[PDB]
Amino acid sequence: ANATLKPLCPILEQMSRLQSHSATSIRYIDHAAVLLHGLASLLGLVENGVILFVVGCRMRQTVVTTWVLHLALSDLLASASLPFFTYFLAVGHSWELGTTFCKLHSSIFFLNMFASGFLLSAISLDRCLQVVRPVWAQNHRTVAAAHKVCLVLWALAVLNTVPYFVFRDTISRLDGRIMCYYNVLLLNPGPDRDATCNSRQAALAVSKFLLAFLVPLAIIASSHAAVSLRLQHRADLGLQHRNIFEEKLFNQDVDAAVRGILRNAKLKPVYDSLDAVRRAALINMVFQMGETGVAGFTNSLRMLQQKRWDEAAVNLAKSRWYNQTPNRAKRVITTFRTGTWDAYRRRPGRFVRLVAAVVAAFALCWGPYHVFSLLEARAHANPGLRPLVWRGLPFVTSLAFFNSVANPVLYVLTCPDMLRKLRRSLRTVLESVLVDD
Ligand SMILES: CCCCC[C@@](C)(O)/C=C/[C@H]1C(=O)C[C@H](O)[C@@H]1C/C=C\CCCC(=O)O
Ligand code: NA
Repeated sequence: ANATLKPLCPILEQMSRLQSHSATSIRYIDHAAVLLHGLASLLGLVENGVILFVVGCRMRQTVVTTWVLHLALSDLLASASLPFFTYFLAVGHSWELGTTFCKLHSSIFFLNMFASGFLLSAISLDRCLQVVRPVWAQNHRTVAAAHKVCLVLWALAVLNTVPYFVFRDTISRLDGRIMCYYNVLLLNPGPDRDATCNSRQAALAVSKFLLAFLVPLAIIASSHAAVSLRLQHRADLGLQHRNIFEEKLFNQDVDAAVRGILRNAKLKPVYDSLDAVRRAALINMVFQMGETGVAGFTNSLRMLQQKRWDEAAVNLAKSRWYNQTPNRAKRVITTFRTGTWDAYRRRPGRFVRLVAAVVAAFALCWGPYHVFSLLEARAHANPGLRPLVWRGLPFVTSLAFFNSVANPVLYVLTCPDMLRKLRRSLRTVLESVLVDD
């Protein structure tokens, strides 16, 4: 800037010397694109806003809803960076908002990329453990954990975007335009700049393609294949006369706990004074909070041994165990009350249409982006690709942004419960005016 020089890579040094029009500082404005992205910015913000409200405040909080919630939060952040990308187009393709903002704005785009990929993998593996490890799932699939998993994924997402925040720099074009783009040589360049430019620009493109696209889709496909075969296998068994009403990761070792239950003085008589059905609900508690924890329930165990079911339930509903993970505790409590196994219904899964649509959208929108970015890495050696990447790369990036505008629509189209609770709240907002204004 102020009598400072910086070494640039051939790709950017050429993008800098690219003469738009004829060396005259006059900027052409594609008014069509500006309105498109600007409208997109509006839609994306409003759409993911209402989705966060419906799922968040007007919907029964489950584990699956927790994935959709974070997935729409990322799309909201993308929708929030999109306005600044429209200004970049209105100015005439130039970054006029200092250097430090060129990093944050860009990182936001990459943050939603890693986050969306990680969450979709989590949704897949969740659906897989739901089918392949039913016993372990009904004792540990709690919305509390789902929330904790999302935070770890966000931290991992914020971590893989750190490199992109660092190497984002503002490069001045000859047009008077200011670019906001990679600056591989911004810090500790190598004695062989041609190597560092090729090396780093290729490492970023591949790691991004693996962690944020290839691996997610691999996990997604693998998970889908595993559940598909298990359901094929479960259907075969059901059509046989095997309906009598019946440690390693994601375990299911019943014999192990029964030997610890009988080894505990407080639990042995309660486990002996129980029918077959209520003995299983007691083992489920041990799986969830251990024998040391279930033994803490001094007054409530007394009720179970004495067949005082309804009275025991009141006590458990007052416990922290019920007030932190109610769904799994309600399952165990009611099982003691009724003495049947209906609470563990295990009816078919929901949100299959939703998860399928979002995965398809994720694949089509981010697929093209990663294709051109890798060509960019290969275009260092092969200059013939550079002009194709120059013009073709900005279009695939706008595609990725529009994914955050389509996901909210896919949510509603493929889930009646979603559209239904949106209308009811949309009517309450249009029904207070009518009655006794
Ligand atoms: C982070 C994406 C949203 C930010 C957009 C913005 C303001 O950085 C403007 C960028 C443009 C330039 O500065 C030159 C170049 O034409 C570039 C447009 C083409 C692709 C976008 C980057 C893709 C990647 O990082 O792999
Ligand atoms: Na997303």
